[PDB]
Amino acid sequence: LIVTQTMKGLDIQKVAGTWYSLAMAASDISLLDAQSAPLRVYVEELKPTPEGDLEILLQKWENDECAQKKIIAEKTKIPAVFKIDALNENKVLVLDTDYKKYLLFCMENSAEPEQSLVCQCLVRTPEVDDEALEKFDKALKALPMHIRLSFNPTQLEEQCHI
Ligand SMILES: CCCCCCCCCCCC
Repeated sequence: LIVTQTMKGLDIQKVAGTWYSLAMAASDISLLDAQSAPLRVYVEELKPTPEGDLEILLQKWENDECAQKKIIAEKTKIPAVFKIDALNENKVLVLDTDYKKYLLFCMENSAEPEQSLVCQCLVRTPEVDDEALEKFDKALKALPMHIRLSFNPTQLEEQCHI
């Protein structure tokens, strides 16, 4: 109940493949602040299952290394919303995608909204896609975002973005 965009007609099987987290933004600086921040996740691959869940492979700096992660987000009745499993009732919404060049997703908590929201602009290749960043930046003005990170091709090709 804070992300007012959601993609109609999502073919979740088609968003499979490798992805780059070109940009990311959050509702609070603490979430994207340092390399070991909570929602500073770098996405590598998206893996839908035949039943319809979504397996995410990502990287995240943690105990001071760059560690791979495996996260699986489960199907709901709304084709563009998935539930990741943790202590908290946390939700993934696919905002938009042409399957071939970009995907915009946000990641909010059930809990308290301005305390939750993180969004990313995924692109298929290590290239700065301006119109991808246009749609990401325009889906995001209707949100209360306070920190915006953005990465360049050289960082897009290195573990944890340098
Ligand atoms: C540590 C919990 C955050 C991981 C969430 C990753 C969400 C990426 C899914 C992209 C949706 C198509």
